[PDB]
Amino acid sequence: MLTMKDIIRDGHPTLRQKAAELELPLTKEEKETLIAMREFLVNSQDEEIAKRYGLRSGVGLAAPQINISKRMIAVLIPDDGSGKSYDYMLVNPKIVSHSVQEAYLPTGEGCLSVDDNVAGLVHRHNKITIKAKDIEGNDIQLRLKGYPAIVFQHEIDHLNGVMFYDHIDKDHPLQPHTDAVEVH
Ligand SMILES: [Zn+2]
Repeated sequence: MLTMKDIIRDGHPTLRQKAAELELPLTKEEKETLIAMREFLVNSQDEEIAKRYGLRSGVGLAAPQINISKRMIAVLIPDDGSGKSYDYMLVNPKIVSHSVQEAYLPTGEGCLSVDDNVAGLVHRHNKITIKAKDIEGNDIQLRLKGYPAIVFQHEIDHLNGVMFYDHIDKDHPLQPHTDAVEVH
């Protein structure tokens, strides 16, 4: 199983590189890796398991975070009471279209690759449409909004060597952009 010791931290060169496109079909190893990435999220969200292995809870993970420069991500967002949940392992995910209007989490964002918290709003697109392949090479096209849209953009950013704090304004980190959607 993957644990915190597999998660590389801010400063590691791989986090700033541009992950390489995956050739389909994925190799056996690449599939096992993607499955392990999702499994890590599962474990991180289980109170008992996370405690036992000292895992930091999270809803997204990108291959670069475990030092694998490949364009693969895993997103595991639990039911928000709305009945909506997101359990996706994506290969070569790409935002094909998006809203002009932005959105942001009121408390900012966090990342397992960044040990300490960083204050500041991270404005992203409120709505996005992503096209990707799934673990078996089949086609997936997602229409996301709000929180999940923010999570996927955060993960895709990892594939381009972009960290969440790159989006935080230095002078006015907590000042919301006019007309931006505060995601509750
Ligand atoms: Zn992250």
